[PDB]
Amino acid sequence: FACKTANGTAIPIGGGSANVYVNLAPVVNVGQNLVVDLSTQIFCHNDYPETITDYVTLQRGSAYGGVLSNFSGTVKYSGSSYPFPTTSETPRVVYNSRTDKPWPVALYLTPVSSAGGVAIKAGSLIAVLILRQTNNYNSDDFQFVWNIYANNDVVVPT
Ligand SMILES: CCCCCCCO[C@H]1O[C@H](CO)[C@@H](O)[C@H](F)[C@@H]1O
Repeated sequence: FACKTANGTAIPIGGGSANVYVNLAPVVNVGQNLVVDLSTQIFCHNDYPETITDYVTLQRGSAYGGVLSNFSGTVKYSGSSYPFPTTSETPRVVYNSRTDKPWPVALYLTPVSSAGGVAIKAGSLIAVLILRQTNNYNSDDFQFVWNIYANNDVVVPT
């Protein structure tokens, strides 16, 4: 089991960490959602599907900078919604193929009432997402740590 980003940055067998740089909608009004869809950015595969079934959860999601300060978040994991920053590990997603498959994570961030102006700064850390991988074969239990960075400023109009 290993993962890679849309730009080819990889986290190999045994886990580790990688930076993910995301393009964000430039404008988000109060009452609207800023969508951070990681399913088009993070892809994983099972290295031995003939014998092993891999299980993948979003173990934890933390918010930083402008996201922590200016937004109220939800995380959608494989069709279900949970608070973001996270309060519990999600249920497991099965990886049973060598074909690169999306990690089904998307952040839905709506501005808090105090938000106005530059709510997210270009180049800033916005989130840390921990992918936890286990299997039905041995004791393997690995963390794939994704550091999410904003590629651009996000403005909340006033
Ligand atoms: C002859 C027996 C060969 C055993 C190979 C072990 C491969 O282990 C990697 O791939 C697994 C499947 O994706 C992951 O479950 C695991 F965590 C590890 O990444």
